[PDB]
Amino acid sequence: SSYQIAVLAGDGIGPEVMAEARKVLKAVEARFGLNIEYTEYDVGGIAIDNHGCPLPEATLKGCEAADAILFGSVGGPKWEKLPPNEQPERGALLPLRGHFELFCNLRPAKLHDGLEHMSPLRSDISARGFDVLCVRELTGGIYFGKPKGRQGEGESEEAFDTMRYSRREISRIARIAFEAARGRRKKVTSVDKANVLACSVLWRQVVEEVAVDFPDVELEHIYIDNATMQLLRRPDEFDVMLCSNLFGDILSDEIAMLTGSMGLLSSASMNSTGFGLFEPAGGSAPDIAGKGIANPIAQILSAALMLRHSLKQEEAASAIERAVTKALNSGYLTGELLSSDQRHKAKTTVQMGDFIADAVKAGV
Amino acid sequence: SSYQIAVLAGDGIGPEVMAEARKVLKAVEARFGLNIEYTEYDVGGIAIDNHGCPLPEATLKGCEAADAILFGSVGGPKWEKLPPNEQPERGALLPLRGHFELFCNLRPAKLHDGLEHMSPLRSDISARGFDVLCVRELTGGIYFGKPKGRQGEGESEEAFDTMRYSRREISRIARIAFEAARGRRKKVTSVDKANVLACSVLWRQVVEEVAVDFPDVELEHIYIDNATMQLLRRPDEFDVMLCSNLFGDILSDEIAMLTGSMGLLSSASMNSTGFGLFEPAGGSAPDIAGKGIANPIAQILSAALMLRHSLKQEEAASAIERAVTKALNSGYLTGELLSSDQRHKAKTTVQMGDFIADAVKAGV
Ligand SMILES: CC(C)[C@H](C(=O)O)[C@@H](O)C(=O)O
Ligand SMILES: CC(C)[C@H](C(=O)O)[C@@H](O)C(=O)O
Ligand SMILES: [Ca+2]
Ligand SMILES: [Ca+2]
Ligand SMILES: [Cl-]
Ligand SMILES: [Cl-]
Repeated sequence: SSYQIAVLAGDGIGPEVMAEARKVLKAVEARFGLNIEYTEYDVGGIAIDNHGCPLPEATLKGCEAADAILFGSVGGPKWEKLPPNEQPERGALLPLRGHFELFCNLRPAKLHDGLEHMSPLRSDISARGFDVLCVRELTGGIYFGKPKGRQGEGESEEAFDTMRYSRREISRIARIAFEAARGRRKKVTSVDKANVLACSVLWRQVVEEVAVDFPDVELEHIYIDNATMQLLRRPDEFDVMLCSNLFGDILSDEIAMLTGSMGLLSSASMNSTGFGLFEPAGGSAPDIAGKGIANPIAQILSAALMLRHSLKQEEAASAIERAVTKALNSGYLTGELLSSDQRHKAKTTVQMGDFIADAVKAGV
Repeated sequence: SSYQIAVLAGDGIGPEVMAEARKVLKAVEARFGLNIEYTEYDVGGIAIDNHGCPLPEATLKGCEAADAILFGSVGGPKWEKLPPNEQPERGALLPLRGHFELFCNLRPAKLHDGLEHMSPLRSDISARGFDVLCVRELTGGIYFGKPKGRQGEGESEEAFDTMRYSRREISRIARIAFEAARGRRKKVTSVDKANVLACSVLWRQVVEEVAVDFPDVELEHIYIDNATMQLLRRPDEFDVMLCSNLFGDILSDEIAMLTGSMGLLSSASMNSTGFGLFEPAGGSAPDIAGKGIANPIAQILSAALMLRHSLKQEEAASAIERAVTKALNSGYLTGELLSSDQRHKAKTTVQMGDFIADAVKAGV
């Protein structure tokens, strides 16, 4: 029946790429007969300007009344001299994850055929391609562990954060990783620092416990310092990477940057009900905002992840994905995906959204 | 007068590259009139085989009686199924750092002229070159913070580690970073996660306090997830990177792997007295051990760092560095530094050590 989406476009290019995601969604709604209602709420920088804080009470409550959050990007110059701890990005994202128990972050990243040369990797390495799904635990570990704070003064003033994980928190993120590997290349690489951290000793232990239910999936463990090196040499050997909160933050962004094409990358953060927050992997790109230059594909693929994971509409989600593939192989590329001698073939944000939506309309 | 070095060659290629470092040191001792006595002690894997643990009491005591530790590499297949927490590398390295208060880790990494093509970076990026010094805080933060451990059972069993930093611990590592920038390109990039961690809020605060004493050095702050991406796009823009224990672990290894030439990279871990532990950046490479293939240059440059930082012998240290430069630009390269169509020009470990030592002898 009727789905309700909270739309939180945020700052920078958020609103302009959101417009294209909505246009594509409208074509999907028509093609598949879905009834989806959308309400927009302020978040991030615009919420600080309009309401005094990055996550107003009204926005939080509109997310509670929704089936999913279609989220843009938050932050920029204007607020980047507030304390790092009252800044819009951490002030929007961390309480949304904590409040809705969005323990699971999925970040699919691949080198697209024909775009290998944009990876900052050496040509013989990018030619091999890669397709790496990062599964990051999002509501535990050092981000929300207590005690957190500071005590004392002067030279002996100290600050502390506590990384904490229970077996239950580890096993539920690990099962997601194994379940995902099962449908891909059947390998989970679990990433920890078990030679140093008590949380990582438990992590590796519990991942090995969960593994018994997946005898068809290969499991390997790697230290985070070694994983950050190995992704530079053989990223084609990884399938699913399984990580705790802080190691996942670092590793998923390293992998994204390895694609050289962040404008194509989206992100799902979900709870066990399948309520989630769907966002592009990259930032608010405030210098390009309002110019029709931003690549909307990341925000469009966010909507496809939303349709799949929160709304259980697998066909709708894959239609959008294929409309994106069709754009990428039919010469519909924005300026950041072109070598600068070809930068004159660039499509605008609106041209991309129009093409993608017409492709869904035409039955792609 | 007479210096005393504890030699802890460890496992794998440790002993064979150590032999070359000692040969080079002998030439430096003759050229500069230094009296250096060396005693060897077991550490790591060989210590587990010979003494039941990775850091025997006799080894610890021989390090206490020395002016510096010239350290090889620990670990390998044979011990890699003990608990990650009784393994040789963490079992040797963490108690040595804690016992001697080796708070400062320096890892100099550069792309050497002529070896750019070995970097896993895209050719236009490696052509630009880079020279990045990582300064990592080594005895604080989450590695040695308490409470650390676990409690409970079953699903609610939990583990915890505590990241802790005081202003005094931050200011002494930061002054090292600023002092080092002052002699290089005069920029410190401090790396934290101040949007999430109480330790990082204090970190960034205190680094800004220390900065007042260095008005000639530029200071910028970057989040660790952003630093791991940016090193892939503009590593030539960084000079000194300043990091806490866990972020430094990750970032220094990412930078090392970016050079594509780990066999050239060394590491200094020092206390405030200038006692230190000097080691190659890479591992024990157990599959190549005993074959004369390993590149000894990392271990030779460890000895130069030892001469400079612990023994206050700047001239001796720079003679070794220049002997290494001469090798690299005179066709003296080991097999891993050659493109495989040139792998027939490879020098052995002994040929490299002989060349480098003769270069010091000849007055390089
Ligand atoms: C804004 C910050 C708290 C956040 C994180 O650390 O999770 C961001 O880096 C991300 O990856 O979503
Ligand atoms: C062995 C391990 C504890 C160690 C570290 O985390 O410091 C190693 O990764 C290093 O960089 O020296
Ligand atoms: Ca991040
Ligand atoms: Ca390391
Ligand atoms: Cl964590
Ligand atoms: Cl730390």
